[PDB]
Amino acid sequence: EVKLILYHWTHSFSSQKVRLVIAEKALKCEEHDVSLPLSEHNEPWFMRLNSTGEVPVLIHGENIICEATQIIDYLEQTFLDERTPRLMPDKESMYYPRVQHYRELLDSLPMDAYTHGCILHPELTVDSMIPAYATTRIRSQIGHDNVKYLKKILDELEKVLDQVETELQRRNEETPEQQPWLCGESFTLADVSLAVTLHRLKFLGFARRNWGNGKRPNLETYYERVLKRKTFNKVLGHVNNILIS
Amino acid sequence: EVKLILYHWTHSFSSQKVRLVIAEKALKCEEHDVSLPLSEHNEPWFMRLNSTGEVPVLIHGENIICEATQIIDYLEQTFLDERTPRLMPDKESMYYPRVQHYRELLDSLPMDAYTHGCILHPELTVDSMIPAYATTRIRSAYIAKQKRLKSKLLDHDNVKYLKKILDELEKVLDQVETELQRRNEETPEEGQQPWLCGESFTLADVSLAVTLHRLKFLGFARRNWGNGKRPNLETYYERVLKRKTFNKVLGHVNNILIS
Ligand SMILES: O=C(O)CCCCCCCCCCCCCCC(=O)O
Repeated sequence: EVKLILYHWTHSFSSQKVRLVIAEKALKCEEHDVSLPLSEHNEPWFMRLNSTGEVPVLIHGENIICEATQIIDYLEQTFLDERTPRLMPDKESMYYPRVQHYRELLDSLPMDAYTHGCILHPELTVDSMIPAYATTRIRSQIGHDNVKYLKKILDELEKVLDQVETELQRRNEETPEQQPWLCGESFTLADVSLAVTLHRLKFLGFARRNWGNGKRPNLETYYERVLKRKTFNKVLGHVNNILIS
Repeated sequence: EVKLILYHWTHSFSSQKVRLVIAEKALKCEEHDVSLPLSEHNEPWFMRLNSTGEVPVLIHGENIICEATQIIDYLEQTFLDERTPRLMPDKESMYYPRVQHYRELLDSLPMDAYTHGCILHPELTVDSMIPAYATTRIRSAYIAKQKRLKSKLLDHDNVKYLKKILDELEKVLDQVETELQRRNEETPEEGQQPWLCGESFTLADVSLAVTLHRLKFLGFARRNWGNGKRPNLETYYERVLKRKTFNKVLGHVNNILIS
């Protein structure tokens, strides 16, 4: 009788975290993807990745909530039925600080700057999933964006992923052969931030410099496991496929 | 073919500005009032004024826009058909500075704090349209001294705050009264009168009209106009009540008999 309504863009980074939370909490939601296959300039989704500074919006009865973080906090606070999974420990738990620390650390990453850098300076990527012609078109209609800045924030990204790799190492040492996620046994909001972040870095071609082939092996094992998680696959299994509008 | 969709609360101050803009631009819009006649605690709308910190949202094609100011800017920038009224002068107009100045001056008013203050400190109102029982519901030996004291201090601070912003509100309305005086002096007394900034109804008039109507609802009208005080403002308020768009959109929003 009281619908959950979400208006969103399928390929928006924000929308992906919201929809993965909806799936992990097993909620029924009427989801409206308002994006078009082709823009006014007949550009496809992969050339419009931060076209605007606009947010998804949730309508739930009387409540209208904008922005992924606020929507996700609303969802965690509202759906308290016993059979609805929680994605945060209680605020008085000693585990709350760890989950909130990693959620905030990952949500602070400038994903918009990585995407413009992938397109502007593809020489800094390996196996970018964005066609090369996107690069030559954005650089033409030009003729903040500097190589200096982008190399700086890619190194800052390395320091965040070092902290994550260390945390995942502590999980491995604690755990025999039911494997834990980033912060503990439960899949949490820090895991949706991490999983959706890694999948987008993969899309941008910033996966191989940060993990794989012996580098950050715990992170690589985490990424491979996330891809198989049924909720992640059901919600995000195609969001990296440029053949699908 | 491309619908305008608005989700909003009818009695929300923000929603009122957005819906008045939609009416003044003559746009077709699918409007969803998500407010309930009765809350879980069987309270009606006039006991839930700023219940939460939430905004209206406009969906238009691929665009999702939240908050009244951003929605209104989007509407002004997007609907450019020749027959669609403009509520802002062109950015190169000699009028643009004056409309933008009054729009931002009125949009800077802390309407939420006037609402909180009307309910918590009704002794500072005259002819509040909110029943007195809404006040008594919100207000509902050893360390009983401490909390008697702690509560007395926040009460002291909260009255001080409210008196401070009511004096700031007077200075805004003084500027508006002076502006409307210039309009009167410029215009022959017989015939059609301009609005706040000139002949056309603008975004500054939207902000002013909806602000005055809410001040009336809260009982902050009699200290600010009427009985010889700010007579240009009083004439403006009585005129905007008769404007067809304002009456069609907002004619009952102050009536607590209507759910
Ligand atoms: O003029 C009305 O009361 C609204 C009628 C609805 C149709 C739209 C007319 C737009 C009017 C633009 C500004 C004109 C000011 C009229 C002021 C007055 O006559 O008191």
